[PDB]
Formats: sequence, structure tokens, C-alpha cells
Amino acid sequence: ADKELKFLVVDDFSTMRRIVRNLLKELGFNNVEEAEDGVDALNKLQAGGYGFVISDWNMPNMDGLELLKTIRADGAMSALPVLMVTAEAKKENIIAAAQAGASGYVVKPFTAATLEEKLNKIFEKLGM
Ligand code: BEF
Ligand SMILES: [Mn+2]
Repeated sequence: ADKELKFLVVDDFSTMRRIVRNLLKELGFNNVEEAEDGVDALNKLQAGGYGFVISDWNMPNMDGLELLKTIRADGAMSALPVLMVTAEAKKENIIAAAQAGASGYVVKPFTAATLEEKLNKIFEKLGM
């Protein structure tokens, strides 16, 4: 994928956003922004330029399922890649996010190798 692709990393805890940001840099992506919840996330997406979202699930104000649903229902954002990265691992939640349109789903804790695998799997399916 184009190394200039802009990412938005959403999680309500700094530690996790920091881990994803660093991993993304390893992969060659330095155009990355952070958000602390769904609303904050939507405000930045509004601002424009984003080509990929990586989101947590449990966050105050607007959780990740809602954020995902919001993005898919928005005419100007509906196809935006959204990779869930969460501790939620019950099948019913994986199903709910999958059905809601999630591009991929990663359960915490995750290895560096797993994140790169899932990001590439999504680039592959979208021809990015
Ligand atoms: F808070 Be996330 F769903 F890990
Ligand atoms: Mn959380």
C-alpha cells in the first residue's frame, strides 16, 4: 500500500494507540493520527484525508461498533477500511462487527506479526 496512506488510530487508552502507531511506523507508515473515542474519531475523519481506520471497541462517548456503523452508513465514508483491534473476543461480538461491515478483526493482546498480517490481508482484498 502507498506509504503516504493516512491512518487514524482510535482507542481510549494511550498505551494501545502508541503500540499501533509504532508498529505502523515499522511498516513504513508515518502519516498517522490518533483519536480517543468515536466522536473524536468522527471529527477527524470529517476533517478529511483519511484512508484507513484502526479501532478499539470499548470507549466512552461512542464505542467502536457505533463508530464502525456510522462510517459504513455515511455516503462520503462508507467504503473506508476499518480494522477492529479489541479485547472483545466472544463470537457474538466478532459476528456483530463482521456483519456491521468490519474489514478485519484483531483480538488483544496481539503480536507485531499478527497486525501486519491482517493489515496486508485488508490491502489485498481492497487492491490497495
Ligand atoms: F477496549 Be477495546 F475493545 F480493547
Ligand atoms: Mn478500550
